[PDB]
Amino acid sequence: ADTIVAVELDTYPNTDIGDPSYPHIGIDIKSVRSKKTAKWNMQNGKVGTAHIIYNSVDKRLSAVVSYPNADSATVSYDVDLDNVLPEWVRVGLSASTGLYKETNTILSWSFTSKLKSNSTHETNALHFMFNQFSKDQKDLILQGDATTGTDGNLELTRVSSNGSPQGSSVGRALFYAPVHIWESSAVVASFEATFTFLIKSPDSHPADGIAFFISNIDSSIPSGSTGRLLGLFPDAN
Amino acid sequence: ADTIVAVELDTYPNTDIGDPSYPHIGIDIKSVRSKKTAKWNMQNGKVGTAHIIYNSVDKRLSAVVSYPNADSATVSYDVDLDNVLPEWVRVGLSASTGLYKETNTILSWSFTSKLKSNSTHETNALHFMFNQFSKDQKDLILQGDATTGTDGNLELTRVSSNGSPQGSSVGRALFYAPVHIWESSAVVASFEATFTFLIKSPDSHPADGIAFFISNIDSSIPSGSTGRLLGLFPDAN
Amino acid sequence: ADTIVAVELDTYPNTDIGDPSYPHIGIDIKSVRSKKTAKWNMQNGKVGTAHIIYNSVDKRLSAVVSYPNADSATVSYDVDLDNVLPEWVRVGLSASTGLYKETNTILSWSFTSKLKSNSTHETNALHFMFNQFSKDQKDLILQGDATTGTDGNLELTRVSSNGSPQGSSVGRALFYAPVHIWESSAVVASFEATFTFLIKSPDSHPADGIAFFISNIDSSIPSGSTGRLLGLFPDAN
Amino acid sequence: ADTIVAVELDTYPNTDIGDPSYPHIGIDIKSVRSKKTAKWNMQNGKVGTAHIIYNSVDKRLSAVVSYPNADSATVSYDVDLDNVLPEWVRVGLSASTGLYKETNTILSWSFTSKLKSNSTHETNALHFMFNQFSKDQKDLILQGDATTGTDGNLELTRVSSNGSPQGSSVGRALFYAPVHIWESSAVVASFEATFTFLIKSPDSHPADGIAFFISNIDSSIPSGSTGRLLGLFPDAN
Ligand SMILES: [Ca+2]
Ligand SMILES: [Ca+2]
Ligand SMILES: [Ca+2]
Ligand SMILES: [Ca+2]
Ligand SMILES: [Cl-]
Ligand SMILES: [Cl-]
Ligand SMILES: [Cl-]
Ligand SMILES: [Cl-]
Ligand SMILES: [Cl-]
Ligand SMILES: [Cl-]
Ligand SMILES: [Cl-]
Ligand SMILES: [Cl-]
Ligand SMILES: [Mn+2]
Ligand SMILES: [Mn+2]
Ligand SMILES: [Mn+2]
Ligand SMILES: [Mn+2]
Ligand code: NA
Ligand code: NA
Ligand code: NA
Ligand code: NA
Repeated sequence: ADTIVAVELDTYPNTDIGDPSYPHIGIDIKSVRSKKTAKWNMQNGKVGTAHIIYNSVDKRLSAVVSYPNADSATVSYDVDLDNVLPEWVRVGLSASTGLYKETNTILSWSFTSKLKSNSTHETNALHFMFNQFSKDQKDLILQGDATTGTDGNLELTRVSSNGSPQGSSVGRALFYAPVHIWESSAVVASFEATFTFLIKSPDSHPADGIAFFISNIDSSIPSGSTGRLLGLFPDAN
Repeated sequence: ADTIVAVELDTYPNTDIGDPSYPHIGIDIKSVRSKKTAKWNMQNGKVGTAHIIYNSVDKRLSAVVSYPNADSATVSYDVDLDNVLPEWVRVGLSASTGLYKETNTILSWSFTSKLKSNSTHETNALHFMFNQFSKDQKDLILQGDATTGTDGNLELTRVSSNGSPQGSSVGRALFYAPVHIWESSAVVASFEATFTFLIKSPDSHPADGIAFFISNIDSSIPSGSTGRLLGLFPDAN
Repeated sequence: ADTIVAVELDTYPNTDIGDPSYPHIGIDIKSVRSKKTAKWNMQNGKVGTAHIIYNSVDKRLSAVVSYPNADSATVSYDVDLDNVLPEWVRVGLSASTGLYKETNTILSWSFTSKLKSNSTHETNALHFMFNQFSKDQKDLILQGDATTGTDGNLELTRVSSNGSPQGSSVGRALFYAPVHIWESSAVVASFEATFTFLIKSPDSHPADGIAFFISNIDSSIPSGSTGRLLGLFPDAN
Repeated sequence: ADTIVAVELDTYPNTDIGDPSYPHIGIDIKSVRSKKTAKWNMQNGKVGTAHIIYNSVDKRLSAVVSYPNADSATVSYDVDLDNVLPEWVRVGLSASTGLYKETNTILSWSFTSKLKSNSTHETNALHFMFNQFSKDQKDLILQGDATTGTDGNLELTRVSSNGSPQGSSVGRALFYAPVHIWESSAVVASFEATFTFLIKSPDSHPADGIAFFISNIDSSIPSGSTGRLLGLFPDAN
């Protein structure tokens, strides 16, 4: 199986797998059963922004999600990712629907990783920023139902031509290049990601959510990972 | 009195004010008596690099110092700087000598502060990077004995024309513009600084050290802050 | 008198000072009579974005202005700014109204200047980015009628509480720190600026425009520089 | 055949293919016979730095090369790269030796490409920075004789364990991800690259040089491109 570290924006409460009884943001370390969660007052049909941060000195994976005119939600978990993830990874976004559904539209996505060594010329960095997505976005690996280019956006899950989200959908987008997240000479290592999203559902109960994730380089959508599994995990263990 | 948050590279052990019995790096919150320290294997005459990091989600002020071919030293302290510092600050470097002495030469200095709001256009930022210093560096406020331009460097404390550091010296350099470190709409705030330095002494016992500091905007060198007080504090309380 | 280099977004045609008979963008080198102009299909009440670019290798000052869903306008002028501007400058935004009027609202403003030397550690940089403006924006020098904080924006010229722009207004905002634009060791020097703006008028004929400008450090609004002079020049010479 | 745009640091004068009678820097558009050249006072065994710049408004490909304590060399050529290169490219470094030889050592390499659209959220960017190279640098495609990790450097051409450069060698390194260099909505597009290099030869006549290049995504070393062809071209046409 793949190795997954993720921040979930979980829109549907599956209480038998540890979700609280409301939409929430969570830190997922190798399991869909979040290590830490916080209540998320998700707004159907509104554009929100998520920020994810981590550094090797503090060893705390943190996330903040907000909408204009609203308070933020935040969640943090103390974890040494050097002990979870391999030295080289890919980074991505994932989303799913199940018997309940929503659009999982990404309007923008940025990422920066840095490794500062003890040499006088210390800094290695990777940065990418998408504020629009082309019909042929060659620097993204699209998996499952994910598509790019419709209204300049990344649609992680299936949407019909009239905007209607489809159930039982899963899709991911990964940046094309492998990312160096640990190095033997690095004295400070850090990563951050930001994405803006539009989750809209014609229903009172949207599902299932969007995640930012970091994985082994050859990661692929696990079998049967629609719905509550967010395209990230093969089961709910 | 001024309000000071600082990371000290303390080259001389003053044990009656809480210094350990060796050169060390420390986190100073409104006092020269560091809240946290770590042993620092300072290398007389070698160019080193210091990194300082903080963000408002984790509320941990951390620093790493290293030399090429050597292990790093690191120190961290949990502190909500929103409860210490004002909303607007200046940032700077400070150094001192006393009856023992050293050069306090800065070869480069960079700083980045960011405030990300809950608006869709979220980011405010300030960044500066000096890899050399002019004889007339108009975007730096020089205090005390600090000078710029000699060999393209910033000399925080007095050095003679032949390279000899002078005792009983104190000097600081602050970036000209005020820096916005907290804002009511910010959902993520962060700062980082890096500087490279050359501390050299003709003596077996160098003193007193270099600090990166954040202060009220009108901060000035306190009276009698040579030596163990690092140009930062009026006393050892 | 001050020394001014500016890119003008000129909303009102003053044909006796060389304006074409339509709104236009122009490169102004020490005179309001632009050295080069291009037609600008200004859209009353819509948010637009302007980009300004220059580097010391190509010695060409260029600007691009656009609105969503519209083609851009662009203008360029070959000029060695080393022969116009001093070594240290301030950078700013300026706007005016006269007997005709408009809002001159700035929603965001960013700037980056770089000096790369022939040393192995080559880069000096200054960068600032405002995507919102506080009621007390301490890193901006506000001149004339300019204010910050209303709806998080920078209003360069006077607007009443109900949104009504006032005539005979002039105002500027300059970044607090001096900016190093030329240095003897620099092998590549460059600057860029971007700003987003909302020019709205209740009238069919808005006036007078907005400019991004670079000036001597002590620059101030010239006397009688309302209207066609854009807050930049004391006369139309 | 591949499509190549390159900046050459040409260490050996091949006068029958248009080289001047000295080491030189050149702009190569689809041919090793540079469209523009400038004299380059190459220093055997010294670390130098090259900068390459281009933007879609000015349509001028420019390069600057320097060593510490020395004047720079610069070359520029007016060319609309939209008419040369495809929309998506890869970027890389190339070097060669022939019957004359040199080390072609890369100590650092950075690249930034930006596409700014007419949307209010305008910016797309890719940036990478290597100040060291790992024995397994997964985000680089190494071609021919190129290797990474020896002393933390990228060796484009073959070097023995004792530092001796080998003749008849060719090697390239390309960034793993495709790069978007033109887009239909982009109102400003730009790229820049910097690399630091050490060319050393035990001989009075080093050869053949190093190039920064942009190519079709599937570019590969052409047959027989050792020596004067710099790993870039299949012939001298
Ligand atoms: Ca769930
Ligand atoms: Ca001490
Ligand atoms: Ca006019
Ligand atoms: Ca040649
Ligand atoms: Cl939210
Ligand atoms: Cl529900
Ligand atoms: Cl150290
Ligand atoms: Cl001692
Ligand atoms: Cl426009
Ligand atoms: Cl008119
Ligand atoms: Cl050179
Ligand atoms: Cl020769
Ligand atoms: Mn959950
Ligand atoms: Mn101490
Ligand atoms: Mn005009
Ligand atoms: Mn040549
Ligand atoms: Na939403
Ligand atoms: Na030292
Ligand atoms: Na407008
Ligand atoms: Na060389």
